Amino acid sequence: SVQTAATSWGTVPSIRVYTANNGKITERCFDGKGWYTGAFNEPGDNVSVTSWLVGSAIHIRVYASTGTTTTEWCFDGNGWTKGAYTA
Amino acid sequence: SVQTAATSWGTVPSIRVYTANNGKITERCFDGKGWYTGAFNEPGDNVSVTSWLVGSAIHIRVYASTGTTTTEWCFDGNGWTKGAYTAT
Amino acid sequence: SVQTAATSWGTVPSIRVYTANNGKITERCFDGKGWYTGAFNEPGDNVSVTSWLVGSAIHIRVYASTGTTTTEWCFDGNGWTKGAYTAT
Ligand SMILES: C[C@@H]1O[C@@H](O)[C@@H](O)[C@H](O)[C@@H]1O
Ligand SMILES: C[C@@H]1O[C@@H](O)[C@@H](O)[C@H](O)[C@@H]1O
Ligand SMILES: C[C@@H]1O[C@@H](O)[C@@H](O)[C@H](O)[C@@H]1O
Ligand SMILES: C[C@@H]1O[C@@H](O)[C@@H](O)[C@H](O)[C@@H]1O
Ligand SMILES: C[C@@H]1O[C@H](O)[C@@H](O)[C@H](O)[C@@H]1O
Ligand SMILES: C[C@@H]1O[C@H](O)[C@@H](O)[C@H](O)[C@@H]1O
Repeated sequence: SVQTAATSWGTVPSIRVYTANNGKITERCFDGKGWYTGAFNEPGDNVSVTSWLVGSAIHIRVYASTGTTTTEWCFDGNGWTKGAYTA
Repeated sequence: SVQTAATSWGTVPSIRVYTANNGKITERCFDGKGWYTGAFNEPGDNVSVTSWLVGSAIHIRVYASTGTTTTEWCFDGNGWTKGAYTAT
Repeated sequence: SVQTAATSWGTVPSIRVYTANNGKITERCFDGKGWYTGAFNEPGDNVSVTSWLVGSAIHIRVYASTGTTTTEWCFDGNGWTKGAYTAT
């Protein structure tokens, strides 16, 4: 059974949904029209997400877990990079 | 055994908690007094949730998963309807 | 295999991550300069979280599930106390 996590910002709105399926996490996006595929693609059997705005600029943190190892992924306006989070 | 998801809005606050137990997702609600049962009741083994405020009016999106099938459910003031969401 | 839940607030920015591991939930904290361990430490196999501001002060509700039993934990400025939440 697949496992998901969701966040949203604004009032249009913008929505991001992350799905862990047979060890891989992918991203689906909504910005007021239809759903499309996002840039996020990394390993994980489990996922959680949060987001915040600084003025009108979006920041997303994805917590991806394989066994007992959790990796933080960071969106800050220019692709995804690894964050400093440890357990 | 059971899996939950939670969202909140305003300063009172209002809270909604969704629980996947025994093949069904059910909803519990708080608006400043006690907890009561909500209208949401649909099939699922896994659940996630997000929400946004339009003035004082809440909008809720619930993502219900069984196997490789994820169904989006939509609250916009007048009950729950299925959404256009599909996976990659 | 571990399960996590996350919440954030403000422009510090502030983040809280909860991890369920072998029936225990722990908390890691970010407030602008490195991660540290937080006060929350209670039983659970499954975890969800939500939070809201009153002025600039954070309030957090953590939903900790062991089997079919869900307990709500409450932060309102000074330590964690059990909440009134029960399931359908
Ligand atoms: C906010 C961003 O929106 C699109 O650019 C996606 O491709 C990214 O992964 C991210 O979700
Ligand atoms: C808000 C911060 O963004 C990056 O600096 C990450 O490396 C940190 O772990 C944190 O998520
Ligand atoms: C908002 C608070 O921040 C720190 O004091 C943590 O130790 C608490 O558990 C709580 O997360
Ligand atoms: C916002 C409220 O805070 C405390 O009163 C809890 O006992 C309730 O369950 C609710 O979470
Ligand atoms: C915001 C709405 O509150 C109502 O009382 C509930 O019955 C709906 O399901 C929804 O949560
Ligand atoms: C915000 C949008 O609401 C619509 O009713 C849904 O069908 C879309 O999938 C999306 O959630």
